[PDB]
Amino acid sequence: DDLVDAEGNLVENGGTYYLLPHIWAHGGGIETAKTGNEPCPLTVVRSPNEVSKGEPIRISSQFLSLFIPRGSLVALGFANPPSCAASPWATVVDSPQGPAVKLSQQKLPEKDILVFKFEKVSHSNIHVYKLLYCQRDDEDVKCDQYIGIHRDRNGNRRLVVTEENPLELVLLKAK
Repeated sequence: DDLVDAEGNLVENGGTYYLLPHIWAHGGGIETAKTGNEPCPLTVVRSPNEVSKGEPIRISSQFLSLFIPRGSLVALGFANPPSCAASPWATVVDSPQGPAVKLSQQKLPEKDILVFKFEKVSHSNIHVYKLLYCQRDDEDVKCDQYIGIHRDRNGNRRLVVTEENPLELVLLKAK
């Protein structure tokens, strides 16, 4: 069983998608914001605008195949990343508030990038996924945490590792 997009078509490996909430009242798509003493927008957030599709995100499987098997590790890359980032890849990095999804000004190894999995949320006609964060040690993988939303002091809806508001997403093909 492969990953399926919001329109019912298989997700294409390396293709670009908007990551939208299943419940549109939860906000819009995925984007970036500058927080703390960041020099540029490195914090990955969900748009507070329910009409916004956010940024196109490239979803790249650990496997060199046309589609994405459901248990595949994936990397999430901004199609149009902020110019200050060293690469387009969003990863989990420690923040002063705890592990959070961010872009980086450092080039990261594959073991820090291929760290996500989409987990199908049991039924609904439209394919809805939670976003797992996976530990890696050599060949071993443990996906025991989720990505969810933490609203900061300034009202940014940050993507963080947490059990608070676990994301449930639909994947809409960008064009």
